[PDB]
Amino acid sequence: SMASPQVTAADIEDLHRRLLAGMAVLVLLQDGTRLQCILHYNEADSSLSISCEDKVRVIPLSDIKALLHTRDQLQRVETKANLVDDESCVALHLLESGNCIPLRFDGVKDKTCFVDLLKKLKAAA
Repeated sequence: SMASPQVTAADIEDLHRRLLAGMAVLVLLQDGTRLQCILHYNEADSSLSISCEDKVRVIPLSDIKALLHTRDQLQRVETKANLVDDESCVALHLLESGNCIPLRFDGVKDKTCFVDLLKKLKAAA
């Protein structure tokens, strides 16, 4: 087909449900390593957690300054990993440290929904 799908509210809500239940992602390390992780949203204190190899990192929503999702945005990240070629990555640009955590989702649709959902949680905060 000439045409591409676009994400709906249902798509975004489905990702929301999975984020609350915890979902599988990878983190892409600066040296090129890939960590298998669980990504979770905690709506009580409005924070994301990323849990990999028995270690949990908590990022308050208010520490997430920006989301890097476009090819050009992600090309600015200093790393040996390939963040852009699968167009499945969002990096959390953090306010305090100014550094970035790149998350790779299962594919383009989840990657796309995540960006919208995060905006929604941030804008409603």
